Amino acid sequence: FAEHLSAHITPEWRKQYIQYEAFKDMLYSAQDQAPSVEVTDEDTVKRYFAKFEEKFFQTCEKELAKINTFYSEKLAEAQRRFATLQNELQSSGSGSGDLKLAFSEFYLSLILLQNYQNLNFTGFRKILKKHDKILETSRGADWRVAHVEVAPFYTCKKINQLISETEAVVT
Repeated sequence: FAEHLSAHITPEWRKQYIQYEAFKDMLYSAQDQAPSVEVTDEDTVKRYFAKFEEKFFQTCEKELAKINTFYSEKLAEAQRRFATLQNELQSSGSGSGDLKLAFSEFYLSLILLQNYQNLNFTGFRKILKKHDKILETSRGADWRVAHVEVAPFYTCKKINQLISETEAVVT
């Protein structure tokens, strides 16, 4: 998925996606640098993983907030763009094709935003699955359900509504 994500990210938006590869690095580091109980003790091992989990879920929260923020900003930009294009159509009519092209480009922008939603959800799902495999826990799955699956970027259906509305113009 690291390769897929890189391949399908929208370039101008790169920093706004879940930092999937960085999370993989974090998890591989956690595994590599883990103390052994035989060389240390149970206290030391449990402290190590508790500290790692704190850092991991803080990073998940920061990434989730980033994604919600960017999605919200891009949705607001899309709502304003639709209003502009609709106002042009009602004032001056279809014209000779420039407005059809503008609506086509706007529709593309909506589909890119919908793909941003899906790709970031899949990235969170896959990184929390990898976390749970490596640490032999279900804490990541629970976090997905309790935090990602209720997150505004994921639940929002306003883009869906704009897509439907845009289709009923370009009809």
